[PDB]
Parts: sequence; structure tokens; C-alpha cells
Amino acid sequence: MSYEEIAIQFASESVDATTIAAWVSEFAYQGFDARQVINLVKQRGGDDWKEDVKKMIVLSLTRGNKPSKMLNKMSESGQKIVNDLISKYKLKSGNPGRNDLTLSRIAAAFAGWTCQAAEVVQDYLPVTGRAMDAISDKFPRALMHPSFAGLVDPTLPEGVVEDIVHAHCLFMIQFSKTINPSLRSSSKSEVVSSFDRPMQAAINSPFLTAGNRRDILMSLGLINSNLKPSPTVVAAAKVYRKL
Amino acid sequence: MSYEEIAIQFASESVDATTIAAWVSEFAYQGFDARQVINLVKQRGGDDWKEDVKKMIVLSLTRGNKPSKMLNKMSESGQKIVNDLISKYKLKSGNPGRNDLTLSRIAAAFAGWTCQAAEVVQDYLPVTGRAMDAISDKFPRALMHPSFAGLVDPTLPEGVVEDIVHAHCLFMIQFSKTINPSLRSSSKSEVVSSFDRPMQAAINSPFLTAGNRRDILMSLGLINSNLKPSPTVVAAAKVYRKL
Amino acid sequence: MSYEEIAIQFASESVDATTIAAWVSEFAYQGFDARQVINLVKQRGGDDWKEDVKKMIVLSLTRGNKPSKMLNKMSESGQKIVNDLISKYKLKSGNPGRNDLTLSRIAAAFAGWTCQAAEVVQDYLPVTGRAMDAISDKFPRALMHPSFAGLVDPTLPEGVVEDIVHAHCLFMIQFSKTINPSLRSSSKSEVVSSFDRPMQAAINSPFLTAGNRRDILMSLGLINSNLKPSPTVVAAAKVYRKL
Amino acid sequence: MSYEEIAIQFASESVDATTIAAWVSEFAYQGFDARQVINLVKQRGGDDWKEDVKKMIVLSLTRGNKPSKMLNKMSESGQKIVNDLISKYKLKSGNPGRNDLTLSRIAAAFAGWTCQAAEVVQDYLPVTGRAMDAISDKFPRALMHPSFAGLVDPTLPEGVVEDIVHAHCLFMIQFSKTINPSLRSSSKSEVVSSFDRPMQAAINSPFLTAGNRRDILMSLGLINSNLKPSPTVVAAAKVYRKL
Repeated sequence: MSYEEIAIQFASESVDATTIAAWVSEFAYQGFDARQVINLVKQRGGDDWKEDVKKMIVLSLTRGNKPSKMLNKMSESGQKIVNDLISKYKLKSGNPGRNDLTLSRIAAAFAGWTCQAAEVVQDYLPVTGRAMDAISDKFPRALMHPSFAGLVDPTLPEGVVEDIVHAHCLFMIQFSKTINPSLRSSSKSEVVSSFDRPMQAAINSPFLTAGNRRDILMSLGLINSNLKPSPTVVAAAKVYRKL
Repeated sequence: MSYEEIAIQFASESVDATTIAAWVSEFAYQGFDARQVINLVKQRGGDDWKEDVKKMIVLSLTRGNKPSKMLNKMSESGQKIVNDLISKYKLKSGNPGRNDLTLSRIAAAFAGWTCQAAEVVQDYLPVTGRAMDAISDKFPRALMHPSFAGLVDPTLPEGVVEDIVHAHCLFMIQFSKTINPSLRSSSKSEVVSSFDRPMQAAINSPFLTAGNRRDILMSLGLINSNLKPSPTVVAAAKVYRKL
Repeated sequence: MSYEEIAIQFASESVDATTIAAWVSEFAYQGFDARQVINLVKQRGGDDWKEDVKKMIVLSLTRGNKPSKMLNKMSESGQKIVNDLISKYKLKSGNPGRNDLTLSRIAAAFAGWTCQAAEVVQDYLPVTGRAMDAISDKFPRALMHPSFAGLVDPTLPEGVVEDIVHAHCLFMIQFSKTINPSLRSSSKSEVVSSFDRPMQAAINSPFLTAGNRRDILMSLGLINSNLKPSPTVVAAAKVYRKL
Repeated sequence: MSYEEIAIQFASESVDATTIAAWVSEFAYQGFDARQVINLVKQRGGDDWKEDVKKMIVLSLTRGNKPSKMLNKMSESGQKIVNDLISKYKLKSGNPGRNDLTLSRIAAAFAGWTCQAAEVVQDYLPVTGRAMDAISDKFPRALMHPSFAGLVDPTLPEGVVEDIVHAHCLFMIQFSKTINPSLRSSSKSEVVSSFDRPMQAAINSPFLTAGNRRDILMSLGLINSNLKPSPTVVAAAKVYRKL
């Protein structure tokens, strides 16, 4: 049997949809899973994990997602802390597997806290609160981090979802540019292409129920108990819409 | 004898065409060889190789050609399977030598099967069947993978070859863009430059005789027994030609 | 307690500004510190450190900041010297931590000397003295190195600071282009973006008092004792301003 | 003594021109040196070195300057030869130090032979003889390799040097594009920028006297004994000049 015959016969082999469907499932893309981040954090962090998480989130907010490159520009007291978190939590950088932790992932899993901390550390964010104020005045700090996306309640009146997203998008434009100078001249449709996929994924994620997300938005002052967004959020949405 | 003299004399050394021709042959570029892929698969895979090949091809269709980067976004049950294929077949990524296997190579060697499987896993392809439907309606799924090129019978009436290629090119445009975002704004002549060399190589490859390729195209419903392409294939060729 | 509940409760955890402020401090960005370069140089260099520093600075001026890539295009006598400096001072390349030395850092810490040496080795600089003469005649060599920025006295009459900076910027344009060919076609606002951040940082750095910087500028002949810049410096500032 | 004082005093340290000049010499850029390539080849190659050099040059002409990446697309008989040359001559790729050999360097050191071989292996060159024929008919194959630059006698009548260079430049345009697709759309002044520095260096190199270079050009049929270039070379120079 020549190689040719072998290849021809193979084209006549069964193509069973049922068996293949199962394989696709095994091979399926496994995305971000906040539940697994929380698992890893709890297992590795022991009893003091919550305090560790807050430290790691403040770390992420002010210094980004590369914990080793971070050490090359840090006081020696800070390094004792960061090296200790790295070891305890086996911290990685960039985009590894489902059993690895990153500052970004941790910040995302605990978004509701991340976004309150951003208000506190606003003067030390890649894009600053004041920097945003210049674009839209009194810009809501709770919006100023990518993890906010996971706090959006999509069952809200469509007009309101739209105002919240658009206001966050305005921040994401400055942010995405600041993190990738390759975009600082790109078009607005282009910059938005660089974050809208994972943004939509978090908006429509099954982690945190609609009610849960809504309750957090009310605590942040983003919407009142009557579902009406802050003037400050509508304002920023206007500026975004004058694209 | 100075270095100068040595270099001058060397310019007077023999330039024998016969001896050099042989050297060029030894040094010649050895391209893709489906026969050698089949060899390696058979040797390494033992008796269950065919089932393994199908698994590897479904893997390629849905997750691409980097099997290790693939593990970082896969369920744990899938990883047992993929790690096992990697070990058994010594799977590599990208473009290694003539004694190495890759998902892409395997998918290419068994193109006739690859292209039927793409119809089954169409909703999980980089560019989806429905996505193509928007560009040209009822777009033939059998075309939707680069390995299809090797199934083209070039001895067919030129008009028909042209319709089949052009229809496949329309898919290759979406595909090539989806795999390289650096092209998502490039011109159509530019995108096509990114795949037409290896495409032509497979169209004019001596692996699978004209009759063999033709027989597979008839099985796929791409042409009838009278050598006339599906309306659906002519349709897509029109859309490609309005470039 | 589900992962959901855990994440919700965590959003209600304390956000104490005082404790967080301290963390930001620990995690704060630690920039270039000339004092620490001098420390490392003194510790590692022993008694002959000053001569070593001069050698390392002449090295930087003529061959750049990558000491290993440098060895691949150096006489064998030079390599004995460079390998010896590398070992003694544990020389690194690019941008490492606060306990590492680089030619660039050393050249910057000792800017007042660096800029006199540039006058001596002007024909062997990336951008040459004569090359600058073509742009603005008799261009002041003391300006022709990035470390000059740290010698600027910002308490000077604003008009004078402006002339000194602008004249240095004209050099920095040629320099920045020569070091990054990716800019050789870029706009002038774009090239300037590639050096003005660290330039401003050194102009407004607390290392070297205003009086100290001013005294060095007078020694270099850049300003007279009456605070009036060289004609040659005003000249170059004009050319820069016709951007 | 504060760090400040130490830095101020250091600015008053001697700047002796004589001592510094010597350092610049030690640190000077050491470029390509054909004499040293010939040395390394002779030492490492033993008695059969000339045959080895010819093999290595035919290798360079048809497969480029990366000998390991080369093995991934080579017959198994060729690999026995190439691996043997690699070991014997300690072959490297890209741009290493003065004690390392590369196919490119070897081809350059023996340019007079390299350029005759290119005539023999013309159908297997990155840019082919026929490909050049389309641009300028009967294009002189002896020009079709970068090493040719070292064969130019610059003491020739300026008009003739100009015709020879320009004709070679036309090849270098196709070549430089073929090797760097990043240029396949670039302007002609831009492409030429990518090879004219080392080209000029070889034209004005002190390796091979004017008389030596001239004698080789006559052997190649590029000029007659009366210093008049082939019609075919003037022709190609015209096409280059219609830039």
C-alpha cells in the first residue's frame, strides 16, 4: 500500500459527529474562571489570604502585571513583600494555564474590591484620576480598572448599561493607549478593538449574578437604588460618544 | 603568501559545473512531504494511529498548531489526551525538520479527511461557517481549511479550477486575517500574498494524482461527476472576484 | 459558601486609606539614583575606581550601553580591559534593578565629566561633532550626550533654561534617531517624545543642587558668570525652534 | 563627603586627550576583516580547506547564512555534509565576534570565487538570473551577490565605477527585498539605505589592491582590458538610474 493509497482510504474513514463533538469538548477553549482563582488563592494563602489579596491588588493597580520586572524599580522593603507574595502564591506573569495565578487574574476575581481601591490609589494609576478629569470632569474612579467590566449588570435598562459601558470605555481608551504606545496614534475604533472582546466576556459572564453586580454598582455610587446612573457617568458617556 | 595572494589565487580555482550541481542537490530545499508525515505517524502511532490522527486533526481545526500553548486554556481531561498525543508523536510547533510532526502537517497529509471534519466542527473554527455565510451564502465548509489546497485537481477545465481556487481564496482571506491581525487592514493582494505560495505548491504537488484529487472533490460535493462545480462554489468565486 | 458569596463579601471588606498608602509607598516606583551608582562603583572598584569610571565613560560614549555585544567588534587588547571592567563592576546591559551597574548609569551619575569627555571623543560619537555642525555651526559638544540633562540649572532665568534645553534637544533629535532607526522618518514631536520624560526627570532631579549644576555649566563655557548662554547655544536653540 | 561632593569633584578630574585617545583605540570598532576569515579557515580546515570553502560558498549562495535553520529543510545526505562543515569550522549564524566564522563572511573573503559560482547556481539564488533578466536583459550574474562589492576598483574612471556600482545596486534592490519582505513596498532610497553602508565599506576597503580588484573584474568579463564595461552592465545601470 503506497502512501497515496493510505491517504485516499483515510479520506473514506468514518466522520462520526457524536464522537467528534465529545473531542471538541475535551479540546474546548477554557477561558478565565474567577472561581478557580479564588480556589488557588485560598489553598495557597492559608488564613491571612484576604490581606494578601488586598496587597496584591494594590500592587496590580500601581505597578501592573509583571511582578519580577517590578522588583527592578522597587525599594528594598517592598521587595521583601513582593518576593514573599510571589513565592507563597507562585505568581506568574502574562497568560499561563488554569492552575496559575497572576496579579491581573486576582484583581479580576475580586473586582468589587479592586474598584474601590482604585479610588484610593488614583494618583498612582497608569492613567490618573486627574488625567481623566481633564477628559470628563469628576470621572468616576470605580470605572478606572479593566476588572470593572465584571461588575456590569446587563439585565439593567439598556440605556443605562450603555451609559455605564461607554463611560468605562472612555477610561479604557486612555488606559489601553498608556499600556500600549503602539496605539497612541490609532483610531478610536482600533483602540476599542484592543479591549472590547474580554470586556464583553466579563459583562456577559455567569460569575456574579445580575443582582450581585447591580448591588455592587449601587454601593459604588454608580447607580442609585432607582437604577439611575450618576450624572458623572452619563457625562463621561457623552464624551465617549463624541468619538 | 599574503592573505591577499591567497584570495587572488582562490579566484582562479576551478568552478566545475558538474561537481557544483551535485552540491546544490545535496543542499537543495526539501519542502513538505506528506509521505514522510504518514511514515512518522505510522511508526510512532502503532495500531491505534488512525484514531489518533483524527483526534489530532480535530485538535488542529479547533485549537491551531501550538499544542503546548494550547494546554494553558484546556480542561484537565483534554490535557491528558493532548499531552499523550504530544508524547507519543513527539509533537512540535511551528516549522521544524523532516523528522518532526506537527498538527498542521498531519492535517495536511490527510487533507481529504481534514476537510470533512471541518464541516462537523464548523462552529468552533477560527473563521466560522456562519461567518463565511455572511460573505457568501451556504459557503462550502470543505473549503474551510488550508489543507484543502492539496485536494485541487489542476488538470480540470481551467474555468473550474479557477472557480474552486477563488472560492477557497475567499476563505483564506478571512482565515489569514484571523490568524494574523497584522493583516486585518491590509489590501486583498497583500493578504493573498500571505498564502498563495504554499497554496500553489499544494495545487501542483505530485502527492495525490489528478484522478485521486478529483475523486475526493466529487465525494465532498464540490463538483458533480460531470465536472461541474456546486452553485455554492461558483457563488463564492464571484464574491472573491469583486475584490 | 460559594465562590460567588466569597467574592461579594470581599467587596465589603475594609478599604483603609492609611494602610493602603503605606503599601503604595512600599510598592512605589524607584527610579534612577545617582547616589546608589556612586555607592556601587566605590564598593566594587576599590582604590582605582576613578580611573575605571573614566574608562567606562569613554567606553559608553564611543560604543554604547551593551558591553557584551561590544566585544564582538573589538580588538583583543580592548577586550582584556572591557571584560575586566565587566567582571569587577558586574556590568549589566539595558535596564536592571537598583543594585546593578550599567555604562549608561555610570555615565549619568558622573555627567559633569561625561560631557567634557564627549568634546574629546567627538569624532567617535554616534552623532559626530561635525555632523551637528552641519545642523548648527560650532554646536557645543558639552551638550552632546543624554546625561547633560542632569547638569541643567532650572532655577536659571526661564529664557536661558529654554535656550539650553532646546539646544540639547536638537542634539537629542539626531541622537535618538541614530540609536533608533525606527524614528528616522518620525515627526519632530514624535522623536522628542522618545527622550523628553527622562530629560525632564534629570532637569528637575534633586541630585546636584541648582548652584552645583550652574557652576558646572559655567565651567563648560555654556553660560558666562553673568548667566548669559554662549552665542553658539542660542544659535542651536533657534534651529531647534524652526521645527 | 556626600555623593553630591563626590560627583562635583569628579567633574574637575583630569580630561587628558592623549590617554583618552589611546582608550578610544582599544575600544575602537573592529569591522569585517577578510584576512582573519582566511586565517580561521586555514587553521580549522587543514589540507582540504579550499574544497570546504567552495562547498560552504555554494551553500551560502543557495541556502543563506543560517546553517542550523538550513538543516530543517535538507535531504539527509546534505545534512551529513553541512553538520560536518559546522563542526569543523565552528560555524555560527548572524553577527558574532572576530574569532567566529559564518557562511557570509567566508563568501565575502573569497568574493572573486563566490561571484563565479553565482553564475553556475543562478537558478537557485534567492533572486534568480532570469528574474533579473526581466528587469534588465542579460543581467551580469557576477554582480548577483553582496560580496561583489569588494571586487570594485574605485580608482577606475569615475563614470565606470558608477556604472558598475549602479548595476550591482539594481540587483541589491531585488535581493534586499527578497531577504527582507518588510521592504517589498519601501521606496528605492529606503531599500538602498539597507545595503549601501557595507557596500561602500567593501568598495573602499584596503583588502585587495585596486590592481587586484581590476584584474578580477576583467576576468569576470565585467570590463575589457581597455577599462570599458560590458554593454550589459551599462544597460543595468540605466535601468537603476530611472529610479
